[PDB]
Amino acid sequence: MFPKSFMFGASLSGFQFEMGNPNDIKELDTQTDWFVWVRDLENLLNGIVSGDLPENGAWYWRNYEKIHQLAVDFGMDTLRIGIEWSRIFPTSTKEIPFGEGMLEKLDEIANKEAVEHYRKMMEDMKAKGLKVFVNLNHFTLPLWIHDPFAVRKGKPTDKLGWVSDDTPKEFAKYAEYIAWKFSDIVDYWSSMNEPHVVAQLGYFQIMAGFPPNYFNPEWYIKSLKNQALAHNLAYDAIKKHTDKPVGVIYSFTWFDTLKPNDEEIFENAMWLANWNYMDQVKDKIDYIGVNYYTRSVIDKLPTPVNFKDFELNWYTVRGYGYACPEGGFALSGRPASEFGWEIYPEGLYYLLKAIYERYNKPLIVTENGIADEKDKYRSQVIISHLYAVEKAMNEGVDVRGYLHWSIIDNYEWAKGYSKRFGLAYTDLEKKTYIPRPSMYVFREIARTRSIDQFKGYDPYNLMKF
Ligand SMILES: [Co+2]
Ligand SMILES: [Co+2]
Repeated sequence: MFPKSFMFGASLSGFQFEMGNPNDIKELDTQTDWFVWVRDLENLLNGIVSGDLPENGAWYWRNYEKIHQLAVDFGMDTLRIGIEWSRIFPTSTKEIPFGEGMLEKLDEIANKEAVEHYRKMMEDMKAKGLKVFVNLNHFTLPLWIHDPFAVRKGKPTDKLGWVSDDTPKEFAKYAEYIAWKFSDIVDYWSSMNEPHVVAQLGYFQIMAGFPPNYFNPEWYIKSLKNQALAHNLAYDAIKKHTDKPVGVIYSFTWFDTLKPNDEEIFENAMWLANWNYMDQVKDKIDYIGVNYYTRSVIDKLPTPVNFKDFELNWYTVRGYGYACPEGGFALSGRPASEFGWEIYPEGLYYLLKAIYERYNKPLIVTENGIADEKDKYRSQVIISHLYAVEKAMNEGVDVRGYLHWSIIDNYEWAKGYSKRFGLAYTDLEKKTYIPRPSMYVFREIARTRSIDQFKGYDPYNLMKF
């Protein structure tokens, strides 16, 4: 059995879930880079973004009580939710310095209606018996922090997002403000979510449709380092107001080489994708949030590319990992999701071992899930990834929970509503949430704290390791 303290739950963000009534001006958060990005004509006409709009979404801002009750009804004991910086501080905090009197000046400029709303939502979680896990940043940034169109077009701006040295400083102010206001109800803190994704998709792998979509390898590394500085500052600032655990939620990639005897490229890819950032924050983490979807298979680049800050001597092989046919199969034979992501739960076991060996911190799986609107695989995904967790734990790895991504279908960034990751189907016309069959399997595992009753049926051969 998993320990009674092991957390079963789900993860959500603010932007992908909160909005749902386009005509409520207090709910409509017009002031993020992402909000404007998804309606940009260049992006729309070129299919860089989907055409779907987040204000037509799942309506967590208004329907939180029903979503919290769904979570308890399906056996969850914890939800991780996002707070949008843009909602708390719609206007710049750049004129309010660190020091004596900072918190009171920030309270005078903060959007207290948003602060009170987040409070109500977390009070509801608490009333329902759910542990409150707050993550302070989840990709979106306030428009006074990031003007993605000025950046995209190379036009002068101070609003450079994570490239601006001002950003980590303002973020530290925001983190301290929130910890000061909510230290009495938050059980667990994360500074930010998948910072390597923000940096890599923003400034390096610019075919994913993320802001500012400006290829600059130096800005890739700079935004990554500025995010690590932001985390470190945030940890110190939150800890002024609480002794509760503070960590970061990171997207880890497992790499397999195409050919044997390529350990150099393995270590290079692991460092760039995982260890570069994590080594910068390692002195200021009480736990590591492991987000895991699939692996990448890599091979040696005939001609390495040298950048100012790093060498690239490998490339990503098509047909495995994140690079499979959407709704098809990997070259391995494994099914792939409707995002083209191979089912590879052994990657999570390998990473739990590697991460624990490197850092020796408690781990929580903070995201794992699949784009699967017909529920073809999601039960086996849950079971086989928990099999991975159990195997790691059996070998002495300290894992404290599993939060699925996600409890409901939501707005998947540049793909919009086209990728459906929910345990429950979201009817976006009625704003109602209908548990898929896999959500009953999740409830069974959470309630019994076991997968032993599932293990002997393995139709996709996912638990043979
Ligand atoms: Co309300
Ligand atoms: Co292979």
